[PDB]
Amino acid sequence: MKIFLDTANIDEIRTGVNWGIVDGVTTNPTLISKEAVNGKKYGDIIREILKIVDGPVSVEVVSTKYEGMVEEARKIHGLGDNAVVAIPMTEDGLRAIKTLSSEHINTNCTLVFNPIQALLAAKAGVTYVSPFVGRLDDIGEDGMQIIDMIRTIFNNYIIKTQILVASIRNPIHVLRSAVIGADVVTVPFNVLKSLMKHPKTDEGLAKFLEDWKKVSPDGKLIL
Amino acid sequence: MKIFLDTANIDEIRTGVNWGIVDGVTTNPTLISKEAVNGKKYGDIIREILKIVDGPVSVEVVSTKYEGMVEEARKIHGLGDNAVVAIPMTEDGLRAIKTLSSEHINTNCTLVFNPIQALLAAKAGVTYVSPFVGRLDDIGEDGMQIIDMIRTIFNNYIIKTQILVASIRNPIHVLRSAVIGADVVTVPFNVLKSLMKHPKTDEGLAKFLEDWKKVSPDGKLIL
Amino acid sequence: MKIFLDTANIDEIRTGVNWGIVDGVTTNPTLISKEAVNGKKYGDIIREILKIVDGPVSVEVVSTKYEGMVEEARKIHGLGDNAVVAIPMTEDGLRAIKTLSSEHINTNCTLVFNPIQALLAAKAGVTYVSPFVGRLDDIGEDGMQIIDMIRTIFNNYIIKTQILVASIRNPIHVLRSAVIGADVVTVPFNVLKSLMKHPKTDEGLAKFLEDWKKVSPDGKLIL
Amino acid sequence: MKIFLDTANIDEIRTGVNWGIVDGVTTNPTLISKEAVNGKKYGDIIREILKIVDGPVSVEVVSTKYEGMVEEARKIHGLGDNAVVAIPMTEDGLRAIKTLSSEHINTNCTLVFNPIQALLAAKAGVTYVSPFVGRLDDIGEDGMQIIDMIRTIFNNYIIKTQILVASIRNPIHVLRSAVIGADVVTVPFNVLKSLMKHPKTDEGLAKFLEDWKKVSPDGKLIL
Amino acid sequence: MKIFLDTANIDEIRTGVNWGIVDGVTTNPTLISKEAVNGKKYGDIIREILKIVDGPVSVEVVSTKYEGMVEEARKIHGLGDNAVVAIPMTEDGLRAIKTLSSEHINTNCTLVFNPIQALLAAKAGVTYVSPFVGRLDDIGEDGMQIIDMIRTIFNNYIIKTQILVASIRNPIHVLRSAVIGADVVTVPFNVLKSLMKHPKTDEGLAKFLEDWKKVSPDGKLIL
Amino acid sequence: MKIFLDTANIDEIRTGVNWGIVDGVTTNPTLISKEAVNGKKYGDIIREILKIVDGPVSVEVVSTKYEGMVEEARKIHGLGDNAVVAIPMTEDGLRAIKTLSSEHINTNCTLVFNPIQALLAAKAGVTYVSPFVGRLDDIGEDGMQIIDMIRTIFNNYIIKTQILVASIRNPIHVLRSAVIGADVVTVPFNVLKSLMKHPKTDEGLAKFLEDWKKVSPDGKLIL
Amino acid sequence: MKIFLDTANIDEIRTGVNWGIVDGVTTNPTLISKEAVNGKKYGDIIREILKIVDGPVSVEVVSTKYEGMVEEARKIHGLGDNAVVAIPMTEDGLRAIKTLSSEHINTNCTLVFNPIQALLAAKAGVTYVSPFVGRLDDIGEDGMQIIDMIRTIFNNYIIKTQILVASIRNPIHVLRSAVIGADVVTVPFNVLKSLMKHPKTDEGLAKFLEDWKKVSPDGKLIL
Amino acid sequence: MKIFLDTANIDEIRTGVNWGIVDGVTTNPTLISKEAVNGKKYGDIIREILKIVDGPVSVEVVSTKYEGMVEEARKIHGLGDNAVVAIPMTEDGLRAIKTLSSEHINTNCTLVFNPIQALLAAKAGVTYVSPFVGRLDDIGEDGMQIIDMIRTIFNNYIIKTQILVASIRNPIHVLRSAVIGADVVTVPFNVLKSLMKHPKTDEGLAKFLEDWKKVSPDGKLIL
Amino acid sequence: MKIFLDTANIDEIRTGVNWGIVDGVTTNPTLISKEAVNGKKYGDIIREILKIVDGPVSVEVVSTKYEGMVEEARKIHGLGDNAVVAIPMTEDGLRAIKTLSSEHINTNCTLVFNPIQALLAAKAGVTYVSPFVGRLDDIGEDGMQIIDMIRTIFNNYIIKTQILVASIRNPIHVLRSAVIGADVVTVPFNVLKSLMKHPKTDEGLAKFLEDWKKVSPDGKLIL
Repeated sequence: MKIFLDTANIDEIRTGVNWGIVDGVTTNPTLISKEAVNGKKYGDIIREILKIVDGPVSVEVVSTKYEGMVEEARKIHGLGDNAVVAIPMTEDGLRAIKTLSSEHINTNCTLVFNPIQALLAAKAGVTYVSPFVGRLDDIGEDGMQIIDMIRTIFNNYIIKTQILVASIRNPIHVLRSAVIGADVVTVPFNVLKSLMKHPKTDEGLAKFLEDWKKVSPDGKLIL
Repeated sequence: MKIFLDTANIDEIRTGVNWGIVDGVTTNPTLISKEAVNGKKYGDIIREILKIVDGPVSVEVVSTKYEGMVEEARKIHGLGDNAVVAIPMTEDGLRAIKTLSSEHINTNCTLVFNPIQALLAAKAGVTYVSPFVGRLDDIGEDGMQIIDMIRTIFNNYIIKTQILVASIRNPIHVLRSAVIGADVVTVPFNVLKSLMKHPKTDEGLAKFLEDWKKVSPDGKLIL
Repeated sequence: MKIFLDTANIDEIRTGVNWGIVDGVTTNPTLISKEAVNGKKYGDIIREILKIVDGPVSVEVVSTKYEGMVEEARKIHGLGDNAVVAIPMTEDGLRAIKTLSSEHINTNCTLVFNPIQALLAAKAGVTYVSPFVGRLDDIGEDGMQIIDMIRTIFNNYIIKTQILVASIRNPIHVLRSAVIGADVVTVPFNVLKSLMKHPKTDEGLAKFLEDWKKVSPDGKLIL
Repeated sequence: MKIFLDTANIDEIRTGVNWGIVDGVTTNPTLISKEAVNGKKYGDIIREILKIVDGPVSVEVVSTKYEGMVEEARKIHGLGDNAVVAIPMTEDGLRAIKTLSSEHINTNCTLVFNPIQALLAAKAGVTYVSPFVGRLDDIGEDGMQIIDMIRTIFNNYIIKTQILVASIRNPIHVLRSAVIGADVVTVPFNVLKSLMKHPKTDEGLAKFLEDWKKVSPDGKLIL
Repeated sequence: MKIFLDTANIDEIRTGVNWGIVDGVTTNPTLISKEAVNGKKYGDIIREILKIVDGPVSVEVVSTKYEGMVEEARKIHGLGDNAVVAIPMTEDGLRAIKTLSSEHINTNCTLVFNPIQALLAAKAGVTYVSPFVGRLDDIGEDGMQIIDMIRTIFNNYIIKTQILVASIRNPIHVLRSAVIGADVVTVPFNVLKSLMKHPKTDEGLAKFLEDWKKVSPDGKLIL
Repeated sequence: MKIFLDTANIDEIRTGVNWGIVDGVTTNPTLISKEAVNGKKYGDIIREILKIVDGPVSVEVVSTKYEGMVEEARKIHGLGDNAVVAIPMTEDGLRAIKTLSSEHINTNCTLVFNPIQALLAAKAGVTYVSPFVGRLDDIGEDGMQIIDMIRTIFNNYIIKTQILVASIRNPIHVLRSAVIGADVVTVPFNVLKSLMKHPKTDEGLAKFLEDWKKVSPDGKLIL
Repeated sequence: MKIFLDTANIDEIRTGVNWGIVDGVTTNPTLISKEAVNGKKYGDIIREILKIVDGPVSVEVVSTKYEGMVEEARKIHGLGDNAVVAIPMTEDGLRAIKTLSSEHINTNCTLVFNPIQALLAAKAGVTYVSPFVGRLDDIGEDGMQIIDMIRTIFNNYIIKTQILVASIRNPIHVLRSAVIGADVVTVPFNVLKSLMKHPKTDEGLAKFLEDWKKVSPDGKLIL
Repeated sequence: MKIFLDTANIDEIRTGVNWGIVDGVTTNPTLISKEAVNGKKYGDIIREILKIVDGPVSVEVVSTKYEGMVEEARKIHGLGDNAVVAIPMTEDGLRAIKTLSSEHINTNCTLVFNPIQALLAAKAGVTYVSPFVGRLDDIGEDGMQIIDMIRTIFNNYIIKTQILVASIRNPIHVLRSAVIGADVVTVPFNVLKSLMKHPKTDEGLAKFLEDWKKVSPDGKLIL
Repeated sequence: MKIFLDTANIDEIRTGVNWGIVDGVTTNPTLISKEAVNGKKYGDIIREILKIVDGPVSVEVVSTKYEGMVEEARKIHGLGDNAVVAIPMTEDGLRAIKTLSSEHINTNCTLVFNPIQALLAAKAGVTYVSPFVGRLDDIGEDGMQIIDMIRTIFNNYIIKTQILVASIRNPIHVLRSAVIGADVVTVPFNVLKSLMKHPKTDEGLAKFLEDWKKVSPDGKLIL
C-alpha cells in the first residue's frame, strides 16, 4: 500500500518527505486554498509540491466542463511527470478521464462515494479512484465498506485502477485500507505522523535504553 | 515458519542449536543486559551468538538517532553475514531501515505494536518486522490479532518483509503464528523446549517401548 | 488421500492390498508386538510386510536416543526402498529426522498430538507426520481439529511433509481427514473394511439384482 | 456441468437428445428392467441407447464378483466407444474398476452414498463416481451434502474422477449440483423436462410476442 | 411440528391415521379430482375424510370470487368443526380470509410462493399459510428458503398463523421444515411412510432380534 | 409488519383499502402535489384520505421552522385521530417531535437516511421513523442495510419508535423489511398490488380449476 | 446432561453407580445377550439392573408387533418405577409409544438414525429418543450432526422428549453431545471411565503430590 | 442510547441542550482547561454546566490519590444531583469508586482502554465506564472493538455499569456504539451537530418544498 | 466475573486484597509448598489466607482416596466459612465432591482439562470447576477453547457450578474468560497487577494533569 499525504501544506509535505514515508501527495482545491493565502500563489504551491515530492502528486482541475478539465489537465500534466490530474466524478469528468487516459496523462477520479462510481471511473481508464471515506463517515455510513466493495469489484474485473483511499481521518481508516488491500491511502499530516507511533514502542525503547545502560553506561554500542 | 530463539543466553542458544530446531536468534538490549554480567562483555556475547548460530542473528542498535543507527548497523553488519540489524519502529528507525536496505544490510524492525507500523517498516524495506505480541497481551489486547492483520496486509501487497513474531510468551502464540502463517516466531528458551512436548507423546512412547519389550526383551531392534 | 493400513497383521495387510485399496502400511511397536507372538519374530513380520506391500511401510525405531534411532533407521531403511522410518516426536527424534532426511531416508514422525509438534517434525525434514487423532479424542479433545490446523500450517508454508492421520478409530476420522485434505490416513483393518460399506449400497445392489432377475432369470448380463 | 439422462426409456432418450440438452445417459439394472418387458430385450435396449446417444452411456454390470464384473465390463465396453461400465461400490467393484481403468475402460462407480466410498472409487481410478442423492434424501439425510464433500475431497487431491450426481429427484438437486460444481448430473426425464422451464420465461415471452404485434401484426421480424 | 397428510385418498388417510402419525389432512381440488372417479362423489370423499381425521382437514373452495369463497367456506365450515377452509392467495382470497377469520372460521391460505404472500395471508387473519415448496423446487428455486424466511418473518411479528409446508416432495423438505421450525408439514402418503424408515433401524432391529434369540430361543420377553 | 400505501392518490388508496391489505397511508408534499392538480385542493386530498383510511395516515408539515411545524402538526392532528404528523429529520424537526410527543400527537420522522438519524428521532419520542431506502439505493448504497441497523439499534434499546420503511421501490424492499422485522413498510400502489402475485399462484389456481372441472363440470362446490 | 451407562454388565453398572457418575442405564437386546450367558438369565439381569440403578433403566421390548410391544412394555414397566421401555423406531413402535405414553409408561424410542424419526417418536409421546451416532459414523455420516438437528428441532417445538445419544463410541461423541445440549448420553463403560481422565490431570496431581512432599514428607494434609 | 456532549464549552452545551438532543455532558481536565482561560474559572464553568444540563454531568477529580479523589468526588457531588464524579482507571480510582459507590455517589471511570479495565471499574461499582475509542484508533487499534467486548462482558454478568463511549471522533463511532448497544456515547460538539445531518435529508426536504410550491405558491399548509 | 488470586503468597494476597480487586484466592499444593519454607508451616499459611481474604479461599486436599479427601475436606471446611475445598478431577474426587456437596461444603474441582471433566464435576455438585488453561496452552492446545465449551455446556443445562478459570498466564486469558462469561478467573499476582494498567491510561492521566495545571498551578480542584 502506498501512503500519500493529503495536504497542500509545503512544510507538512517536506517533513513527511524527509521522514521517507510519503510516496506521493494529493491536493485538492480546498487544501490548496488553505495554503494560498497571504501572498502565496496556488501556482507556486503546486509547483513546489511537484518539485519536492518524488512520487505522484495529484492536482485537481477546477473546470466543471469537459474541455476545461482536459485543458487544465494538460497544463497540470505539463508541470511534471509526477503530476496526476484529479478529475471529479461527473459526466464531464468521465469524458475527460477517458480522453486524458488516451493521452497517457495520469488521472485520479475524485469525489467518489460509492463503488459503482469507482467502477465507472475505472472504466473510463482512470489511474486512481479516490473514494472519500471520512465524508461517508460524516454522514453516518462506514466509508471503509465502500473501499471494501471497490476492492472486490476491482479484483473481480482485474481492474488496474488504483484505489486511493481519501478523506482519511484516522489511523483505522489506514489500517482498514491496508487490510482490505487498497492500493493507496492519502492521509492528512496529523494522521501520517500518528502512524509510526505506539505507546508500547515508546515504552519498549525506554526499557531497552535503560537496560543497555547496565551493559554500557555511556549508552553506546561498540562493536 | 522459521523458529528463532529470543535470548542472549549462550547456553540456551547452544542448547537449542544443538537440537537443530533453532533457525536463528533475536537479541535485544535487555536480553543482552541479562547476560552482560559477571564481566561478560556484550561484544563477546554478540560475537559468540553470531558464531554459534548459522541463521540470522538479530542485534539491535542502541542509538536513537538516524546517523548513530546506521553507523551501529554497519558495525553490526560487519560482524558477520548472518547479522540482522534490529532497528526500532521510530521515525529515525524508518529512515535508517531505508538507508540500510539500500546498502543491502538486513534489518529487523522491532517494537512494532500494530499492523500499520509493520507496514511502514515493510515499506522502508525492512527484512523483518517484529510485532511484540506478548506485550500487547500484557495490556489486554490479543497480540496475535495484530499478526493476523499484518499477514493479511503483507499478503495483499506481496510484501516480502518477513513477519517475525516476537514477545512470544507461550506455545499458543506459536501455534497461532503458524496457523496465521507468520514467517518467523522468536521464542524464549522455556517456550522452545515446550514446543516439542506433549503428554500423549510421552505416554505413547512409554507404551510402545513396553510393548516392544514383549517381542524384544533387550528393547533392541535387530534388523 | 492415501489410505494406509495401520496394522502389522500380515493377513489384514495381504487382504487389504489385494482389495487394491491400501497404499501403504504403518506399523508401530505395539501393533508389531500383537503379531510377534507364538514364535513369530518381529523381524520376519517387518520383512514380510515390506514384501507384501508396494507402498510405504512405516517401521518405528525403538531407541530413544539419537544415535540408536539413526542406527536403527538405517537398518530399517536398508530393508527395502519402501521402508519408512518412524521416529517419535522427541528432541532426539527431531535430530534423528534431520540426519535421516539429509541421508534421503524417508521418515515418519509419530506420536504427534498438536500442530506445532507436526511443524517441528516437518521442519526437521520428515517425510510424514503422524498426528494421533483417536488418542486426542480419548482425552476429550477433537483430534481432527489438530489435523485441520496442521493442514493449514502446512499449506501456509508449502510444507511437503505429508500429513498421515493416525490413531484412526472410525470412518468419520477418515471422512474428516479427506475433507480437510490430509495426505494420508492410516486405518485399522476394521475401519478399512467399513469404508467401502453402506446400507444403501447393499440395498441398492439387492434391488438391482432383483429387478434384473425380471429380465434375466439367471442374473447374468449377456452382451 | 454435464447433464445425463438417467433412464433406459428409448423414447425419453430420443426426446432429450433431440432437445440437444442431453450429454449422455446413465442406465441401471432397474431402469433397463423397466424397459425390457413385453418382448423387448435388454441387449437391444442397451445397444439402441448406445446408438442414439453421442455421449457417455453408462451400463451397469450385474455380476457381484470381480471376474464376472470384469468380463461383463469388457462386453459392455465392446458395445461402443461411448459405453461406460457402471460398477457398484463393493470390494469386488473396486477391484474391477482398478482393472478396467488399467485397461482404459471407462467406469462409473455407482451406489455410492458417502464421500469416502466416492474417494475409494476415485482411488480405484474410476472415471465417474455416482453418489445417489435422492436415496439419501429418502432416508432423511440431505443427499447433496455428500456431493459437496466429495467435491471438496476431489478438489483437495486434484482427483479427476468425475462426480456424477445420481438419484436426482428434482431441479434443486440439479441446481445445488451445479453450484457445488459436480461434473455431471444424471436426471430422470421428468426432471430434465423441467430444467429449461420457468413461468417468468413463459410470461416474458408471451409479453414480448404481444408487444411485438403492436409493430408487426403478423408477428414477423423483417430485417 | 404437526404432520398432515396431503391427499384425498381415503385409504392413505385411513392408513396414516391408523398409524397415529397423521395430525390432519390437506386436500386440494386436484387431489380430490384424483379420487372423485368411478362414481365417487367429492362430497362423500370430503365428508369421509372429515369423519376419519380428528385433526384439521383442509378443504379448498373452488370459487375465485370473494362472495363464492365465503359462501363455500361457510358450507365447508358447516361440515365439521375440524374443517379448515383453504383459500388461495388472491385478492379475493385475502378478502375472504379476513371475513372468515372474523367469523372464526379456520382458514388455510394456499398457493403461497413467497414470504410476502404468506405475510399478507397472515395479516388477513389466516389460520395457516401453505407455501408450496416442491413447486418452487420445480422451477429451480429452493422452496425451503421461502419457509425459512416465512418462519423468520412470522417470528419477528409473533404471527400466530401456522406455516403449513405444502407441495412436500421428499423427506428433506420435511427435515428442513422441522429444523426451520415450520408449524406443520403436509406430505403425500409415499412421503409419510418414508419418514419413519431408515436402513440402520432395520439392520439394528434385525441384529437385536438375532442376539435376543441367543438368550430367549422363542424370541419372547418373559418378565 | 404493517403495510401502508405511500401515495396521495385517492383511487389507489381506495382500491388498496378495499383489498383489505392496507393498514395505513403515508403521504408527502411531493405525493400530494401530484394529486392536487387541475382543481384538486391538497386540503380535500388529505381529508379524504383521513376519512377512507381506517389506519394511520401520515401527513407531512411543510414548515421548516419549529413553531410552524408544531402549529401545522396540531392542525394535521386535529384533522382526525388517525392523522400522523410527518416531521423531517432536522434540528427543528426533532424539537417539534419532542414537543408533539409531549402533546400525544403521533409523529413520523421522515427523510431519515442513516440509523443514527433514526435513533435521534426515536430519542425525540417519535412514533415512527421513516428511512427512505429507495433513495439510498438511488445513490449506490443498499438502503435496506440502514433498516437492518435501525432494527438492531432499536432492539438494543427497546425503542418503541416504529420503523417505517419508506421509499420502497420493489417487493424485495418489502421482503427484506419483513425479514429484518421493520414495523411498517409504506409502498407505492404498483408495489402493493404486486405483493399478492406470483405466477405459480396463477398456475396453481388454473390447475385447481381445471381439475375441479373433472369432478364438477359446472365448477361449483356443492356441500 | 445425564450420563447413562449403555451396558447390561452388572459389574460395570454397579461400579459406575458407585462412582456416582451414572444417572441411569440403557440396555438393549444385544447388550443383555452379552451378559445372559453361562446360565445367567436375562430376566434376572434386567431385574438386578433395575435394583442397582436409581435412575432410569431402559429395557427394550423384543416383539415387533404393536400388541406384543405394549404387552412387553407393561411387563417391563411393572418391574420398577425406574424401568423405561425401549421401543424401536417402527410403525408399530410409534403406535406402541403412543399407547404407552397415554398409560404414563416411560418410553425410549431406539434405533433412531435421523432427526425426523426422532421427531416422530417425540410426537408419539416418547420420553426419550435414542439416536445411534456411532452407527452413523460407521456408515460415513457424522452421527453427531443428527443430534444437533434433533436438538434444534426439539428446541423449535419445545419438545420435552429427551435426546438420549446412544451408540456412543468415544469421548468426543460425549463432548459434542454436551455442547449441542443433548439431554442424555448413554455410554459404554470404557467410555465412561475415559471421561474422567486426562494426562494433565494425572501429571498435575503427581506434581502437586511431589511438591506437597517438600512441605509434608508423609503426604498428609494436617489441619 | 444516551447522547452526551463531550465538552466544557458552555456555548456548545447550551446549543446542544437547546437542540434537545443532549442527554448529559462529560468534561475532563483537558476540556475544562480549554475553556478556563481569559479570566474564566473552572469552578464557574463546571457550575454553569451543571445548571444548564438536566442530565448527568461528569466532572473528573484531579487528585491521583484515593483520599484526594474521594474528597474531590464529594465536593463534585455536592455541586448538584446530576454531577457524576469521573475517576481515572487506576488502583486509587477503583478504591475511590468503591467508596463513592457505597456513598451512593455516581461515578464515571475514565481513561479505560481495554475491556478488563472496564470490568474492574464495573466491579468497583462504577456507574459509568468510559472507554476512549478514538485514542485507541489513534494508536492503530479499532477502539470500537473494545466497546463491543465490554458490551458482551457486561451482558454476560448482567453488569449495570453503563458503557459510556468516549473519545468519539466521528459519527461511525456513534453508529457502531448504537449497533453494539453502548449505553451512552459522549460526543464532541461537531460530531453532535453532524449526527442529524444527511445530504439526502437536505435534498429530500428541498424537493418536498419545491413540489409543495406547485400546489401552494406561498409554501403554506392550510388545514 | 470474579477475580481470584492464584497464590499462597501472603504478601501478594494482602496487596491484592488492599487494592480491593481480589474476590478470593485459590491455592494449590504447589503454591502452598512454595510459601511453606524456611520454617513457615502450611497450616499457618492456609489459616492466614483465610483470615486475610473475605471471599472464597480454595484449599486443595492432598489425599488421593475418597475417605482421606473427605476427611481433609472437612478439616479445610472447619477452618472458615470462606474455605472452599479443592478436589482433583478423579474418580475419588468426584465421589468426595458428591459427599461434600451433600454436606453443604463448597468445593472446587481442580485439574480439569476438558469440558467433559468439567461437566462431570458439575454433575457431582461441585461449587466451582477449575479448568487449567495455561497448562493446555503449554501443550499446544488453546486452553481458552475449553472454557468456551464449558460455558456453553453449563449454559445448556443451566449448571450452577461456577467456571473458575485457572492456570491463567496472561491478561488475554482473563479478557477471553470475561468475554466467554466464565464466572471466575484466578490469576497469579503478576497478572493481577497488569489488569488495571494500560499505557493510554497513564498517558491520558499525565495529559489531564498537565492540562489541569494550566488552570490550577498547584494541581488542586477547589469546588
